[PDB]
Amino acid sequence: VLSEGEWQLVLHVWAKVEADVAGHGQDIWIRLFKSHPETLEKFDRFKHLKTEAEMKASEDLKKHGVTVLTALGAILKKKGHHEAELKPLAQSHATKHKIPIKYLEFISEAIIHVLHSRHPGNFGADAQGAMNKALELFRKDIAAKYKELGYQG
Amino acid sequence: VLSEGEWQLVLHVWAKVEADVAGHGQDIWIRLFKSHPETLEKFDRFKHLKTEAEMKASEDLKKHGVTVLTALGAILKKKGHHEAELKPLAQSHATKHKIPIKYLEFISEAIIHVLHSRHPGNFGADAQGAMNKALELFRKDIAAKYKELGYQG
Amino acid sequence: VLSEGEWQLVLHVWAKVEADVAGHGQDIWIRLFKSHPETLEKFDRFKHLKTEAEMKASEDLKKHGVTVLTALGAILKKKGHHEAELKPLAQSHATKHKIPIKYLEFISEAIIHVLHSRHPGNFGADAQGAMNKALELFRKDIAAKYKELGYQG
Amino acid sequence: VLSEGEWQLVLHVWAKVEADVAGHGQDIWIRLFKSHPETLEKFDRFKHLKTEAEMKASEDLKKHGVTVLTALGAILKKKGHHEAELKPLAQSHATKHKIPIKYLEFISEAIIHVLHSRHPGNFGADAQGAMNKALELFRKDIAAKYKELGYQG
Amino acid sequence: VLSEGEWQLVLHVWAKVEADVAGHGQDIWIRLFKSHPETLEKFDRFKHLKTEAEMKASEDLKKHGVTVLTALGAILKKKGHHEAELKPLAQSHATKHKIPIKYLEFISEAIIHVLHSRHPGNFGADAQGAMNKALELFRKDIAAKYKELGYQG
Amino acid sequence: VLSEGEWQLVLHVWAKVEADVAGHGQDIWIRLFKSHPETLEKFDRFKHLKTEAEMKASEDLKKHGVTVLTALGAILKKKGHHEAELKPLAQSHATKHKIPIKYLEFISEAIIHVLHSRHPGNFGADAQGAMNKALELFRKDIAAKYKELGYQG
Ligand code: HEM
Ligand code: HEM
Ligand code: HEM
Ligand code: HEM
Ligand code: HEM
Ligand code: HEM
Repeated sequence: VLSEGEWQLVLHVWAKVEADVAGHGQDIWIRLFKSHPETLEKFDRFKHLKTEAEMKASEDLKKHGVTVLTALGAILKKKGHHEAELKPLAQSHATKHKIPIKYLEFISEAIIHVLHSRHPGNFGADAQGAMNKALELFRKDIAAKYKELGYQG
Repeated sequence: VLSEGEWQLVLHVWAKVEADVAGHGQDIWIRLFKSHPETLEKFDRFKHLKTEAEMKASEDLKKHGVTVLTALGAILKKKGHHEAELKPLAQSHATKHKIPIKYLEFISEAIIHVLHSRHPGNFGADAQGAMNKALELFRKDIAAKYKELGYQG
Repeated sequence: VLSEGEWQLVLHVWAKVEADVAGHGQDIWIRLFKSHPETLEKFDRFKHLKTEAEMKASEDLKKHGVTVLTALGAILKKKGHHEAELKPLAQSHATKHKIPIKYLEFISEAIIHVLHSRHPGNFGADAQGAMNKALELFRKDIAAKYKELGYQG
Repeated sequence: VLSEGEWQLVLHVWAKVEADVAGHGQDIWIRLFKSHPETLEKFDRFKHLKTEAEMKASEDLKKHGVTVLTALGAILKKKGHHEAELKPLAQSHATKHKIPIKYLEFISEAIIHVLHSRHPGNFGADAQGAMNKALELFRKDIAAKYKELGYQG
Repeated sequence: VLSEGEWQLVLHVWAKVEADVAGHGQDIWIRLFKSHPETLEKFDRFKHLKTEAEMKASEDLKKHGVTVLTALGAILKKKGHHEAELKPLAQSHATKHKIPIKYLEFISEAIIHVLHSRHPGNFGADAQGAMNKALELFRKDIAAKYKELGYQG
Repeated sequence: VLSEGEWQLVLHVWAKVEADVAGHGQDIWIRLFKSHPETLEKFDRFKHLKTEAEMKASEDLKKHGVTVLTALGAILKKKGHHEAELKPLAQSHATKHKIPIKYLEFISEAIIHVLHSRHPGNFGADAQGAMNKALELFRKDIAAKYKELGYQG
């Protein structure tokens, strides 16, 4: 459980992200696919992208990034009371996309790296500590649902 | 032990399956053999089938699917009081067919995937949770019999 | 410890076996050597047999099967009070033949398969459960003697 | 927790190091890169250096050594009350440089070897014991931050 | 600890062995070297022997067998009170010959096999049980000394 | 902790060693390097020695053996109260020579073998037991210092 103080550090940096959700989505994507190329194989819609240039130019990948960050933002804004938001996401990612927990760890790593680069003034050690805690909370509850749905993860 | 509420979610989606048992049987089969080809080797009657086309055309495989789902349906409708129904099934599958528990897990996975595809309105996160729980109950009791009969599983 | 009820299920099917001990001995043998060929290597008297045809024709192998089943029958009829019968068998099999417990498991598996094939009316799930329990009792006590005699098994 | 006596042994030898921070920085560097060449790969600014001669001649590597030892000195002088000093160092080394704990162990080993060579009169068994304890304290608290920041280390 | 009854079974069969110590020594030797050829490598005095024929003909190997069995007999006759007899044997075998416990297990196995072959009337299941227990007692106390002397065994 | 009786057995045989420290040093050396050639690699001053003949002829290796045994003798004569003597030895062997505990075990083995060969009348089972205990005490306390100094060993 996160403290109100920790939630504030998270929502304060997220308000900066919201100033340009599409741009933030792109940076996270490229970071993820360059650091862990195997994840790209899960996207039959984007697996043909070869270079960073191609990724940056994909209008579809950009739109998907916005969809992703918007869903995550709705979750964070619930400050732990995200049961309703997690159910449909756990179902699709476990049953249709088949995304293991290890990959959620990788994208969490990408989110932190991008926030650290673009928002150093609002992403100091304590702020990163809180964001990490929030994402670990997310993964802990998703992995829980995964088990209930019958997917090891 | 499942709650009455959980059983209801299971029987509600199963009533949809019963509207076309043969068609549901076929989809589960193809899904199983494509996802885990090694299972096909256990069926000396169907191991010669090479493609999805051939499987879809096999009148015998279709009939067997109905026999399978009918037996499973009788079990689910007992809501946990399935001792009598499990004995003969555990004996044949342990002693004659020699089907390991790992393969029952694979077919459970196939059942969930097919229900999720054909009945999204009646197979939400909670419904899938209940169905998974019912199938895990099935496997837990079968594995138990397996041990009693002298088969590791 | 087996219940009187369990012993009855065992002795009831064994009375059928006794109607043709020699034939039952042969079926068990062929089943064992085909399923686990390595066991044949322990019999310097039968290791030259190449096919199922040759095995079925061996008058010596047939006679040995009768000797084996007769010894086992005497044990089962003691309903757990088989200490005297086990000593000489554990000594020869541990010290002279050098038969590991793993091989006693294999022949137990062969006995069950043959009874299941030839006597389905008297070898239902409960009956098989009892027979398995009786054979596991046998192996448990033999393995115990093995240790006392200085053979790991 | 270190005793006041142990801290004194540490600060007494460190006062000698401060008489020539740049020279001490160089010796530690060369010792580290020769003993564990893989660490050099983390420095994109120095990874091109091939020999000890080149390292000794690099004006940039010399300047960096001073920056490093100065930061470490500030930490040691806090005698355990180094929370504020550790936060920014853990953030950069975990998130940007990605330096595993194993590498902090290697540089700790290099520091001890150099002090042992240049200051034997002030680096006896007890003194080395205290310095080791101080560096293990450093690593223990850094590894702790690493976890909070989301880096395994 | 062995019972007086168990000791009697051991000494009763040993009195038969004493009727021909040299012959018993030879049988044990050949059995050991044929079953576990690696043990022969420890005897620089006998490692040149190639066949069973050569072993049976070696006058020196025969004499050594008598020396061995005589020492073992003196131990068994002490019925557990063999501390004085074990010290010099543990010292030479641990420090000079370097004989691991695994090899004492192998020769124990050879002793049992030979007694079983030559004295079936006095080496039934109970008798073998007692002899095994006596030899395990021997090995347990020797391994203990080994540790005290500084040899792992 | 060793008893006064055990210390006496150790010091009694050591008084014999002192009658020819140089000769004893040489025998231990050759035994060590022949049994465990890898240890020679630690001595940059002696690693060029190829044969036993060369070792026996090295005046420097002979002198070093005396230095070694003299230091060990001073330790043993302290009968457990060797804290002051161990500190400088642990520092050099951990930090400069980098000698793992495994190698101290090897030289302990060499010491015992040589005493057993040259002094059988004063190195019986009990005497060897005491000497082993004294050397294990030595290694236990050295390994302890190693940890304090920051060397795993
Ligand atoms: C921060 C974590 C994540 C969030 C909040 C998230 C969110 C979403 C959302 C809202 C959708 C659209 C609706 C749906 O299908 O449920 C989606 C689709 C998808 N997600 Fe995720 N996702 C996350 C991580 C991942 C990761 C790490 C992978 C793969 C390595 C993944 C693979 C997919 C795929 C394959 C789709 C379908 C895309 C398409 O074909 O249109 N997701 N995700
Ligand atoms: C949902 C789980 C399952 C149910 C309810 C089920 C049910 C049945 C039923 C009722 C029969 C006919 C009667 C009998 O032989 O007992 C049967 C036959 C058989 N089952 Fe299953 N089964 C299940 C899973 C499997 C799996 C996963 C395998 C193999 C990977 C398997 C292999 C067989 C075989 C080989 C036969 C014989 C088919 C033939 O040759 O005619 N079963 N099963
Ligand atoms: C149900 C378990 C078994 C029973 C009741 C049994 C019984 C017997 C009996 C009564 C004999 C003759 C007397 C004797 O030597 O003790 C015998 C001989 C023998 N048994 Fe078994 N046995 C069993 C399992 C096995 C197994 C699994 C193996 C090998 C894989 C084995 C290998 C032998 C051998 C090699 C002989 C000697 C045959 C010859 O050369 O004449 N037995 N057994
Ligand atoms: C005694 C432990 C260490 C201390 C006190 C220390 C201190 C520092 C300081 C103060 C900086 C500059 C500011 C910053 O980036 O945070 C720095 C930069 C850096 N450190 Fe460390 N560091 C330590 C160990 C290491 C080790 C062992 C590695 C790698 C094996 C490492 C890799 C780096 C890198 C790559 C930089 C950036 C250099 C550049 O490109 O300019 N550090 N470190
Ligand atoms: C029942 C167990 C054993 C007993 C009672 C025993 C007894 C003896 C005795 C009394 C001696 C002569 C005096 C001495 O050196 O201590 C001896 C010598 C020896 N033993 Fe054993 N021993 C046993 C097992 C073994 C085993 C299993 C090995 C090797 C695999 C072994 C290897 C040797 C060697 C190499 C010698 C020296 C022979 C020579 O070169 O003359 N012993 N043993
Ligand atoms: C009974 C255990 C040992 C004792 C009492 C001992 C004692 C000594 C002493 C007193 C010195 C000289 C002063 C010093 O450098 O501390 C020394 C030097 C040294 N020792 Fe040991 N030592 C022991 C075991 C070993 C072992 C097993 C190794 C290596 C396998 C080793 C490697 C060295 C080396 C390399 C030197 C330096 C020699 C030179 O280059 O002059 N020592 N030792």
